[PDB]
Amino acid sequence: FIDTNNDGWIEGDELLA
Ligand SMILES: [Lu+3]
Repeated sequence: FIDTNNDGWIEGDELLA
């Protein structure tokens, strides 16, 4: 996955990556 808001968690659009 790729974390697009750089928070350290995988959530939203990040889960389809
Ligand atoms: Lu995130």
